[PDB]
Amino acid sequence: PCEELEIVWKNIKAEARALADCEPMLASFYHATLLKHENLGSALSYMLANKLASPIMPAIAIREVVEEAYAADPEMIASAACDIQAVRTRDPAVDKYSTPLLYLKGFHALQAYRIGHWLWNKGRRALAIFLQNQVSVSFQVDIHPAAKIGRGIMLDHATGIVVGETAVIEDDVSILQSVTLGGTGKTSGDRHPKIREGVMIGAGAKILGNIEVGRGAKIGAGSVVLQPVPPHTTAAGVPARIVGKP
Amino acid sequence: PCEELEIVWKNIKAEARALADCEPMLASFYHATLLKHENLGSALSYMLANKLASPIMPAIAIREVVEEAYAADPEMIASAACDIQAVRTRDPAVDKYSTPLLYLKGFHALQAYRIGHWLWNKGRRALAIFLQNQVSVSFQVDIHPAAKIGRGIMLDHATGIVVGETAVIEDDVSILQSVTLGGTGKTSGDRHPKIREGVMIGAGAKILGNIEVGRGAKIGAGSVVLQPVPPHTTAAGVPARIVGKP
Amino acid sequence: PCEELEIVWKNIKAEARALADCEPMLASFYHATLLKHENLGSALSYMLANKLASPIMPAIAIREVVEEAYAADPEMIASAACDIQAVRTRDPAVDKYSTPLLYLKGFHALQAYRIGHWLWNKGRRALAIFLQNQVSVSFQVDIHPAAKIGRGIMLDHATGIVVGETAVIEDDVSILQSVTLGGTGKTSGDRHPKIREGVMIGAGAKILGNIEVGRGAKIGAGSVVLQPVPPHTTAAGVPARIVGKP
Amino acid sequence: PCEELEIVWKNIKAEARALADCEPMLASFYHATLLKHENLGSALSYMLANKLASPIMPAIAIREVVEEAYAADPEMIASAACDIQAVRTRDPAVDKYSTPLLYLKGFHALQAYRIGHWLWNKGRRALAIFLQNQVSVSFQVDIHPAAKIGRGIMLDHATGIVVGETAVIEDDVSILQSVTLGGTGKTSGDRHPKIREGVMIGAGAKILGNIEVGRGAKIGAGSVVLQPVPPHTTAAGVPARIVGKP
Amino acid sequence: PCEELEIVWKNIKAEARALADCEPMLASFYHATLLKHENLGSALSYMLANKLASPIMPAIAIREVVEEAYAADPEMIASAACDIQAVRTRDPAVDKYSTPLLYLKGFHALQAYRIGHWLWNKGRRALAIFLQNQVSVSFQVDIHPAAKIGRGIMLDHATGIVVGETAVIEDDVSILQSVTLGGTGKTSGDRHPKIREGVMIGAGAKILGNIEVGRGAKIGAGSVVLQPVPPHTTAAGVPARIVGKP
Amino acid sequence: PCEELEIVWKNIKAEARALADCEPMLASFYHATLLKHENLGSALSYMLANKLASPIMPAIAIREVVEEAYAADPEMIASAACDIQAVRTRDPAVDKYSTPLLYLKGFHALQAYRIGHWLWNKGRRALAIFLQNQVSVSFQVDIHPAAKIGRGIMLDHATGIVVGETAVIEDDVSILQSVTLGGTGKTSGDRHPKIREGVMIGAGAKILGNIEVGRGAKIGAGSVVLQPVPPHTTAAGVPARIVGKP
Ligand SMILES: CCCCOC(=O)c1cc(O)c(O)c(O)c1
Ligand SMILES: CCCCOC(=O)c1cc(O)c(O)c(O)c1
Ligand SMILES: CCCCOC(=O)c1cc(O)c(O)c(O)c1
Ligand SMILES: CCCCOC(=O)c1cc(O)c(O)c(O)c1
Ligand SMILES: CCCCOC(=O)c1cc(O)c(O)c(O)c1
Ligand SMILES: CCCCOC(=O)c1cc(O)c(O)c(O)c1
Repeated sequence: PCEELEIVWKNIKAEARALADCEPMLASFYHATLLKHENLGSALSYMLANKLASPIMPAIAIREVVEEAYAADPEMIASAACDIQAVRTRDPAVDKYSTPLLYLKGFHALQAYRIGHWLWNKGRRALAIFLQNQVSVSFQVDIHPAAKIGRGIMLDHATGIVVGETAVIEDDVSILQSVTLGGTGKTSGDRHPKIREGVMIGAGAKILGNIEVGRGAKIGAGSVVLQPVPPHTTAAGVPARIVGKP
Repeated sequence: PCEELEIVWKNIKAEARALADCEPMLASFYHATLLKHENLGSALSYMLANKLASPIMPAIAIREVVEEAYAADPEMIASAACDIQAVRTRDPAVDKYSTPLLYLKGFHALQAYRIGHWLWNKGRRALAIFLQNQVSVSFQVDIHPAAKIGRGIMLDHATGIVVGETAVIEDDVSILQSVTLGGTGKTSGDRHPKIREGVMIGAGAKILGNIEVGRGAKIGAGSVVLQPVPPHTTAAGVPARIVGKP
Repeated sequence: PCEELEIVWKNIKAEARALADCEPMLASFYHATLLKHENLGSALSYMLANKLASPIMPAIAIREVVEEAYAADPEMIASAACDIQAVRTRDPAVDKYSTPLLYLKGFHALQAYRIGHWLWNKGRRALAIFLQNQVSVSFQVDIHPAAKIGRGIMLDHATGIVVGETAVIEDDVSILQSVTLGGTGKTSGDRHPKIREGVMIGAGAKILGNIEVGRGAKIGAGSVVLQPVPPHTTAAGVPARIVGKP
Repeated sequence: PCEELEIVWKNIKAEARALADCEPMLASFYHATLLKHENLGSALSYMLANKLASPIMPAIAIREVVEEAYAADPEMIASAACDIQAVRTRDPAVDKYSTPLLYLKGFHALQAYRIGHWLWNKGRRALAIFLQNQVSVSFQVDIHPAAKIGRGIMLDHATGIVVGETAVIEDDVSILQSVTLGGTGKTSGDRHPKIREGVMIGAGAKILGNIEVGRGAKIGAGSVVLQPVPPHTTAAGVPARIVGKP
Repeated sequence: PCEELEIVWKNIKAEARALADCEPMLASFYHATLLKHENLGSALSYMLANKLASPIMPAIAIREVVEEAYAADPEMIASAACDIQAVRTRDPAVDKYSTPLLYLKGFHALQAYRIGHWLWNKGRRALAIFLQNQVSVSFQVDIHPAAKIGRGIMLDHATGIVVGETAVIEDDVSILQSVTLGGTGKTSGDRHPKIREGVMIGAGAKILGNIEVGRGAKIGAGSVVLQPVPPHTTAAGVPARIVGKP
Repeated sequence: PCEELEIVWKNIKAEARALADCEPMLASFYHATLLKHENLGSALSYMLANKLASPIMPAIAIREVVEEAYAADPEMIASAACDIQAVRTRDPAVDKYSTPLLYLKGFHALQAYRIGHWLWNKGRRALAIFLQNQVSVSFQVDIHPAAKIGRGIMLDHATGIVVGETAVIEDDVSILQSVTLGGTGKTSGDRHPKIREGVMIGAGAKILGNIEVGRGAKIGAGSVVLQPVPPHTTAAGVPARIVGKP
């Protein structure tokens, strides 16, 4: 259910032009990050390259990797725009389209994941794994690039999120800080959770194993979910049990 | 119960001079970070600017902003001094006044919050939100700048701390790593906790909603607090219940 | 049960030469990080120096400190090699010896701890504490340098790990994201856990106090362990109780 | 008399692959500068961006500008290849096609001039003048972007070269360190020299005013040329007079 | 004959605002370098700090020093404004007040000299000599900070300019690239030239010893001046002799 | 005739300890550049690595190259100390042993040349040529690494110095800014000057061809020397003729 990419971009530029006027200390930042770019794809590649840069691998090098991915699969940029909207609609602290793009590390991590996922599915595993782990240090989100994640995702606050190799996260999911989608121990093969559409996961929840969390479900903060959660229910506790409906 | 600013500074400088002599590898660091500065405010702005610097906004620009805030509200520097003492008095590993200022990302994150809170209350929201989110990536602490936080606060270890827009933290509070002061929903308006004076919050505790944690209470590690906690009580478990007295 | 250092290194170079051919965008990274170095110690000091570098302390300065430590206690490099193997044998996502060394922040943090532990035991506490806290910001692991940690350790994902001053972690232990090995409150002296050989600690587990976790035990994700756990037992829940055996 | 671009590039990659094997310390440099790039244009934009980067304008931003220029006028890349050959054929110290491209600041400055000249002729004077003056600090060559400069040029050693706004330098010219192509004083309009094809200019020669230096002439080191020099003549002295023929 | 500081600044800001609109690629640069600053002094300190920054001493540290000098002697900022006008009025390529301030290393070197001269006259010689020599590597101009230099000075192109300890340069002087105001020996005491008001010095001129160059004189490019030059005379050649009148 | 290396080092450290006390703004710089190092070799490698660092090749990488050269030929460090003394004795503006080491780009260029010369004579031509050209951009001195240069050399001011492949510079030579020791045109084989012991070369002199400048001779500023200069004479003019004795 996402608004048009080109429409979110225009909104973003309009907000930024206006914001640059009312805060002179950030005008340079708004121009470099948003206003000089012709499209959302180019602003995204610039941002990720600058934020992921290190002595190990410079921004100029990261950018050409991201630009190649976006040139080959421009739907990733459309997913970014859907992710921007997800935050704006769901987070009461965020009114502007430009806010997630500019500032939120969960959003940034989610878009870096898309690049890593594109690389991994092309067999460019080394580069995907390089990026995954540079994202873990820079944005404190560790998503394996083989995980299958949809669009309209919000990674709220985001610090300490861990998502495993064989996880699936469907559209419109909201995930808070310190959520693990992980295994049951020294396990192998299909071993990580399947999070269905519209699920919200509270802070510090651990969802472990190849188990379903059904569509529209709510996972309580600090839960340890070891069995499947039916659609449209609230699961909570250690271990998690059904405590209501959302 | 907080001693004078000029006095902690003199102590800090005394410690640094002596430390520079016994560790030649750190002498340059002690001089740049502390000894060439004429006051704590100057040392704080330098440190925050250096640690928050990135490709997207340099140390030289961040320092200007911090210096402006400290010039307009120098009580923020007095709060920093109380925060240094808090760590020295409560953390048994730390015995020197210079230690929180030099090394501890919780202390730095708390002082960065103060600048953001000053900016936010001046209507300079873009800059406060920029700082909040750079603090999140740099020190792994995500405090909304509209949160109202007192002095004599310890953020022990600090990684993964998240504090919401409408939270309150009174004086002399101690918070550990991975503590969330968050919402219950999908919530709007006044929706985050009220942590009263002298409260201690254990590692990984989630305190959710507009609920009081009474003064002198102890929140257990890994707790999920969903109802108010009376003063001078120990609350623990998922969900939290009264388990005793400090 | 460790493969010899020199064999690990030879395999590392073999993998990297082959990987550099199949991914041109990372060839420079592989040559700088691995292929130009004559031994594992050289590569580790270069990597740690580059990854911990900041405005307050440059790579060139950090490298000198790490090289000194490795010259005085070369067994730290053998511990690194055991740690590489640990990840390779236990993590189904990792097949190559080069992977932990190149990418995993848990591995990097563990090797940085070794340098800090060496400095701390030489009485060079300032420098040990500088490194501890730079590792906290860069890799999001906070290990006090006085903690005693063996070899064959895996810090899986690693973000939010906190280990206290008087903790002990024996050989072949596996620790996940957001694990605290901490105290029970306003405590002093021997106050942190003793983790025995082959223990596995799930995501977000808090182990509090000077309590033992016995040989080969398994701590559940999200547990709050307040009493000792007997060997070869699975403990879980808030608070943790015995739920089975691995 | 220029070898084709694609043949130059193929030779460049061949040399670099071989050189990377025989010097491990530079393998990373060769892969980043040359071997990861699909064509000479890509390598030139990367090199210019990295070498001109500063706090005021990063590599990532400079690269976009250079890539745009090269996309709109790919003949600039063919001029670069002619310039590489010029140095290789004329400089007895240089045997490899890769050498000018990798190391020589005169070559780099010449290619930066081309980008500036392209911007200047598009009316993008601010950006042309930014580049001119960044080239002056980085490579110590100050060429006004309105100067008209051909191909097969060698700027040997290059430091202190100054070329004025209305200068012309035809094909196959060789210029040494500290050469000024300048005016006669407080002047205006067409006021700088016209250097014709195959001219050789010695170290420290000043050529002043809108005067011609004819085809195949030789200007002596330390000369002050104030009148025109006929073709195929050697001019030298202060002021310069005819002393022979090359 | 030098117009007001507040007026040149207002012009500079007017130019920058307009220029930012017609070149989106430089808008960030215009905002960081000029538009976010409240006065010329602030813009100058920022620029000098950014351009002189290096591994050995960061922008944030250099800015403090420059700000202290400008606070103690704000006439240095008025001299900068006269120097901007000098270039605008004398260099036919330059028509905007913002151009010398933004781009011209001769202008920057001259303003860095003023800070060094202030430091030197305060007995802070180490810092003046540090700055002199960082200016030499960054802007390729080497002025001893004890040299006495007036205002309305143009250092045109500027590369390789060298001015000695006991030199004097009065108001309204124009100096080109590779000009040396040096000694004759193996000399001691008062040993460098006295350049009087309105003198013009051509490219590569060497003026050696404690000799006068009289007011309004013109020194020819490539000259070696060893005896005094009377006012309003043109001196040229090796060695220099009187050749006419301006 | 050089003082002992170990004696100059002690002097250097004594000066620096004292200077760090009287200038707090530079204490960090004195500690990082001099006071933390155990010997002159280690301070030199640190300095050259920091000053030559770029996006292209980091300080950490440059340092290991310089350390290897110094470990294999420690006489290079003794030549450095002789060079420090040369400046102190010959330059009236320099009293302290620490001054050349800290600040003078000519001294730095001379020591980088020694590293390049060591590499070139080991057949490591690529790395020697990398360094030569990084020195040309950073210190504005371009010395071919095959040139044979003695000790007790002063490169005064140094900007624009160019020395060719087959040049020789004997002990105790003084060379000023913009001196070229170059060829006669498109020449080959032994083609650059032979500068004998104790020669001083004035600013902007061009000495061209395989010609001798005899011991103790003085070359005038701005001369063009095309024929041999007998020992103990002063040569000057364009072209140079014998004008006296020193
Ligand atoms: C024991 C019940 C714990 C309940 O946790 C939540 O209801 C909860 C709170 C939130 O802020 C969420 O975002 C969430 O998904 C669940
Ligand atoms: C299940 C009983 C709760 C256990 O957690 C604590 O007692 C606790 C609380 C705190 O605020 C701490 O700082 C702590 O170290 C332990
Ligand atoms: C019984 C409630 C939670 C149990 O959690 C686990 O079984 C667990 C423990 C571990 O050490 C793991 O690595 C894991 O993935 C799950
Ligand atoms: C007759 C006085 C100086 C002559 O200088 C040269 O012959 C000269 C000219 C050039 O173009 C060169 O490249 C050179 O090396 C010498
Ligand atoms: C040999 C006659 C001297 C030639 O040099 C100049 O006339 C000259 C002097 C200057 O001060 C200039 O700025 C210039 O462009 C030419
Ligand atoms: C025409 C005579 C020119 C004389 O140039 C010099 O005497 C001279 C001056 C200096 O400062 C030097 O260092 C030098 O070697 C020569």
